[PDB]
Amino acid sequence: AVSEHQLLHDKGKSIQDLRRRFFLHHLIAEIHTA
Repeated sequence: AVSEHQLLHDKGKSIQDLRRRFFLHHLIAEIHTA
């Protein structure tokens, strides 16, 4: 049920989810230049 401001309000699309794409990648994948 997308909303109106959405899209214009990108903040909400698969960004909160792109995060869950990193979810484990973040808590289990990230080395500041060794």
